[PDB]
This record gives sequence, structure tokens and C-alpha cells, in this order.
Amino acid sequence: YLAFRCGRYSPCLDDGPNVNLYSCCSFYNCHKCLARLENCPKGLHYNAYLKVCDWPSKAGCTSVNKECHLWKT
Repeated sequence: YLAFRCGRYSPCLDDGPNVNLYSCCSFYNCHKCLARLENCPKGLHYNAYLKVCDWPSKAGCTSVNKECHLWKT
């Protein structure tokens, strides 16, 4: 049924904050056919387990994209 077809802007099935599988500083914010990422302060990683942020040594960054320093949020 493909309920997304929006690309990285719809990696979820509903709406809300979710764990990113690629970026490491900006997590995935699911919003309709749009997934706005959110980079933490001081190049921090988002704690998908708490919908918050935290160093990359505690937030466990396992996203395919470890080098989040590739663009500007």
C-alpha cells in the first residue's frame, strides 16, 4: 500500500519523534508525509529511547550515517 512514498521525509507510519536510522545528530521527527530531523545542541545525538538528546557515547548512534556533520540540520 506504500503509505509514505515521501522518502526520508516519511520513514515512519504515523506522526511523532522516532529513532533515526541514518543521521547521528538529527533524529527523525515523523509528521504526515514529512520527516523533519532535529539535530541536538553541540553536535549531540538524539536519545531515541527518551525522545531527547545526549552525547554520541550515550545516545548509542547506530544510524547508517555516523558522520552527521555533513550538512546544516
